[PDB]
Amino acid sequence: SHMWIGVISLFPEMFKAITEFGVTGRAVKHNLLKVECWNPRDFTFDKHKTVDDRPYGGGPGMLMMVQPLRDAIHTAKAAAGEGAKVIYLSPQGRKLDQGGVTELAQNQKLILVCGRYEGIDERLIQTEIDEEWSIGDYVLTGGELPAMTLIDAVARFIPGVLGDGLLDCPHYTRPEVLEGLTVPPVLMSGHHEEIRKWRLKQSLQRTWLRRPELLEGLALTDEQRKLLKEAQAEHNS
Amino acid sequence: SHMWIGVISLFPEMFKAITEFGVTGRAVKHNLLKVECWNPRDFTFDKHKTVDDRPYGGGPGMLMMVQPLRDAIHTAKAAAGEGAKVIYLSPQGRKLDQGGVTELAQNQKLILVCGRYEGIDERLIQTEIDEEWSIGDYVLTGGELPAMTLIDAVARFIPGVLGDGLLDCPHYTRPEVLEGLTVPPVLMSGHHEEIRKWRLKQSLQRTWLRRPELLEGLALTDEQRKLLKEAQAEHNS
Ligand SMILES: COc1ccc(C(=O)n2ncnc2N)cc1
Ligand SMILES: COc1ccc(C(=O)n2ncnc2N)cc1
Repeated sequence: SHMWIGVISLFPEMFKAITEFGVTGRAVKHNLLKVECWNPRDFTFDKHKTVDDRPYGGGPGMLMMVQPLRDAIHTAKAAAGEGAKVIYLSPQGRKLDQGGVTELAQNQKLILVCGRYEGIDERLIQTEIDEEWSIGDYVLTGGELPAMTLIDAVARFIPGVLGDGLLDCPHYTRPEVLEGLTVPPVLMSGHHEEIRKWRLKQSLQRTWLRRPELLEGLALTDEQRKLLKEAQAEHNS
Repeated sequence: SHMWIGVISLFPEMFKAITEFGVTGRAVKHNLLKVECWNPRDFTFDKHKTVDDRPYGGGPGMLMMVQPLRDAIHTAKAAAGEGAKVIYLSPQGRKLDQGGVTELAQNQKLILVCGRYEGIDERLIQTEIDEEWSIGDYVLTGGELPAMTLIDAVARFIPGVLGDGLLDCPHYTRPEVLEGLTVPPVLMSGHHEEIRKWRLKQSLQRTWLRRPELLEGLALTDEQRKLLKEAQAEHNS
């Protein structure tokens, strides 16, 4: 009924974007979702609060310094108590999709470690991280946007937060005519079953035209096979 | 040398997460990146500033109301002047990867439209949007985190913002021994060519073990073929 997410980040104020606004902001205010951040800079001891360090072997960039990051992670783990899964966000991780969101959402506690600079020491991944997850095959400046993405996606599964393999159907609202384009008459018919079938058929058609590989992974129902065949025949004029 | 990004969002304060922090915050402060937000709520005229509307055909949710959203988009387009590409973020869009980031980054101006609720009227996509892009196959509560993700990814290509198909290699920094785990000696050798080859070989090995489909899409160099063959022979003990 409740999810707790610990976050380790050099920029914890970024997480206001999900804790103060919208559906996820409401979830936090209503105690359905709790997001708690620890900043490695607070675990430094030198006068200039150093949180990066030079990579062995040379190279352009810097890495996160091990001692402050490690101490922040340990503090988060102590706060979480038993049973928290520790996740490092990176492009080398398991690719996130909705199946994986649904899996992650089964956890009552997560700790999310956000890398900065060129990333974190490999031995910390070995000794502190349970799983690595990627939000997609593109490179970002840090792990915070992937962590927020993951939080937002799992939050949708917490009961009370909100009020099947296919792409969504098109949606229409007022006015009935917009730049000469009319709303499909079936949607104004009030025929609930025709509307259901139209929506399903559109989703099948859109998945086939835009993401046909997604169909290969589905066991279509008899009704879905029929509506898809119909959509494909109509497309073939 | 400069990128301008117009944003249409009901929660423009979320974009502080990228405009006030880190590498992207520095890019904004130094005028390399400009992010400008318009909020549909500011284009409403009724007393309670309504920005949602009921979907034709029924259904659980709401859609963004057309008139305020449309007016916000028109205002952003007027601000952009000629040549801005207008992007709607959604799971029905083209899947973002680094090739697509590099393509988007060729644009001097982008306008990013962030959906909320169940999304936006299909006729607005037809009449106002140039391209739809997805950051991945998972469902979020709105388009803002995908828009920020996209901004962060393209920002890395603006000259001055920062100081090949494979996953990254492991990275190490101090201490030389951490929980009994030592830094690989090659990285402490100072032999720049051995270090280069070790890194490349690790990237090839990691891509093969974690994401083998990514290799099928590459024309490996002779050196890469060799190091991959070596890594695969060592794995086969
Ligand atoms: C410097 O630390 C990091 C930089 C980038 C990413 C990143 O890009 N991720 N993470 C998950 N999925 C993606 N794409 C992660 C960490
Ligand atoms: C209600 O409006 C929206 C809800 C979700 C998304 C979304 O999830 N996106 N967008 C790009 N890539 C992904 N995954 C977009 C709009």
